[PDB]
Amino acid sequence: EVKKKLEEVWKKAKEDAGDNEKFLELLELILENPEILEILELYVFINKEDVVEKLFDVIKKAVEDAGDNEKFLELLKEMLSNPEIFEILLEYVYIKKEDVVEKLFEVIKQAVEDAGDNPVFLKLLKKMISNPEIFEILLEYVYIGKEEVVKKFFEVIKQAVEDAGNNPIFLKLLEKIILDPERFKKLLEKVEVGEEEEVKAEFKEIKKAVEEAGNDPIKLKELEEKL
Amino acid sequence: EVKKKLEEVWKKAKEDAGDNEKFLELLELILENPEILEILELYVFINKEDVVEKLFDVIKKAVEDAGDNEKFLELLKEMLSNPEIFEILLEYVYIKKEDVVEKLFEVIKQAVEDAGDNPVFLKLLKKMISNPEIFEILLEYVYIGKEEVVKKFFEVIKQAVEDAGNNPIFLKLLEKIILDPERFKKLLEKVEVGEEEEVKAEFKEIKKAVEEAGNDPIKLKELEEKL
Amino acid sequence: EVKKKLEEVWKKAKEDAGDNEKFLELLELILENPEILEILELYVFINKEDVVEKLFDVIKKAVEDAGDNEKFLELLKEMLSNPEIFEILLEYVYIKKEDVVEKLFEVIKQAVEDAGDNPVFLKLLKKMISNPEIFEILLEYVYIGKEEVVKKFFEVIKQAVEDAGNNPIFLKLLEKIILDPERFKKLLEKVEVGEEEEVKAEFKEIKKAVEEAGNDPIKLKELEEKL
Repeated sequence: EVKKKLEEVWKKAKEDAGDNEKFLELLELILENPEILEILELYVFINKEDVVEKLFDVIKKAVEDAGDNEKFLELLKEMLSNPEIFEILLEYVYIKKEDVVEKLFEVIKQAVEDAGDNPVFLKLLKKMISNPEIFEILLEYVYIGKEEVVKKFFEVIKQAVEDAGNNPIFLKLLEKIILDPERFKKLLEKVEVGEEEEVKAEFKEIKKAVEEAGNDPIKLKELEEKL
Repeated sequence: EVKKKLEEVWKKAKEDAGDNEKFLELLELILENPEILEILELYVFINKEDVVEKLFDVIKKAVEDAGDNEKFLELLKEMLSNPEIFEILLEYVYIKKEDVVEKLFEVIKQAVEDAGDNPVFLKLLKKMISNPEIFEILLEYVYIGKEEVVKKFFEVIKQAVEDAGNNPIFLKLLEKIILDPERFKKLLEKVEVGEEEEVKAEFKEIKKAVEEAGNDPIKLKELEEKL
Repeated sequence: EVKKKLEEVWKKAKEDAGDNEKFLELLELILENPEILEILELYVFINKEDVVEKLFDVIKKAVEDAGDNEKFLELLKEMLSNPEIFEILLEYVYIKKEDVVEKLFEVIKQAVEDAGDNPVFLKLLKKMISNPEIFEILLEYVYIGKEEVVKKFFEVIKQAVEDAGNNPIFLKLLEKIILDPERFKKLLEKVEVGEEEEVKAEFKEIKKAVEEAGNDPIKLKELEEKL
């Protein structure tokens, strides 16, 4: 029965959307992934199916909204390929929060449109929206309504990447600071209270420390220890 | 020399078992996996070979006992593909505990026969028998002789999956509770003392809490924090 | 622009080194790996390129020095395939420490030449030089000048593998002791002070404990707990 339920859901949304080539090529990535296909098969035996049918429509209305934004489509492929990110979306549809997901799906599109050929910020964007704890935190900040603070933190990160002097040492350190979910929420907390410039005041502090030690790999190891 | 020793072990057990197609198709999965083939090559230079020869016979007598139980053969492929599970088996043969492995190999077959088209319990079964710490705990409970408590815990989990109301939130929470090896042994400890119904009394407590909060993703985050 | 910068760097070093087949077949492994190719693309947008150009010359002068040492070329493939090891090398070139990398690249070649058909020590060598924390510690010990203590620890490990009696239990325990970066530096600290024989005195202590418990999987679990 589970094989018939899924292939019906496949042929249904496939036939209903033929003009959307970006959703057709993305739906097959979902089927070819045995880990996330295993989630769909467990969700039809659990008598959801509509939860899977609603998640397809959210991403179908997502690839249609962005349209020919290729730097956002590859994000969705990285997100929908992650079995935990794909499953926390299915759990944000059984809870009936398809709107909270759609909002977050668009604030990252705005960060991509604002990126403007900044592949270092794109890698940081992929790296945090693929972390289950960070991705849940971003959804939990949008359901409350504090959606612009996510845009505000995304901008402070985008500007901190530019305020690096092309120094790969500080960019790697900036990665290890924001990816840690404990420090990620602390920086979101300071942006939500108004310290959007004081959080940046510490990024310059760390960048100055990187340039102070500089070409000494031992002097830099202590800086990574000082966190 | 190591290449000749292995291909001799290959052609030996291959020729001695031709009527067993399930062991022939499974032996090639072992050879095609470079990680676990690297374990076999280190075990012939270490002058075991018989340890590898005895492990093949255990799984050969395992695919023969289950026979055409396809829901158990895919388990063995998931277990024998894991390089740490495959290696902790080779270490339970040098210790001369090929019997303790055979018992555990059959209690999971009984959980599969008792499953009866319950793919959610099959995913939980794969998820815990692939954890090295959990797999060692299951072997260590059988060597003592307490083998039915493993069957007893497997049944309480199988029934807790059914006692979910098709709620994907509680099934994901039930997964994160039993996969943690520290909580896994605590639930095995309470089943070994007789509290087979009191452990279930807490599963209803958590399921009631899931339905209490329900469609609120913030109210559910605290429930996952209350562990 | 980033696509043109890289293919220029590719065709440059490719044309300048045609007699070195080992560097040509290794350079294509770097390009075929999307994770580490993503690092190179972020390093040309960051206006390095020379950092990538210098890293290629370090490994080109590495495959040329070792020559037809196949047991060292497969090491470099395992190291250069790791996206974090490959990136911590790019950060040891922007710091202008291409010499500290070249030294460590040769002390592992000496451990391979001294290995002499000891595949258990080769697996331990791959396992620790692929750990980012351990690999950074090995670089940080060479930049100071304490390079022979790395050779000294590599020899004590190579001899501890032989002093195992072909016991797979103690070899797995010896693996879990040295791979832990906290214990890895403690053993390097005791070798740097002169206790090259006292660290070995504890390896016999653990091996004697393995043979004492022996064929009891419960008595051995406590030994792994006693760390």
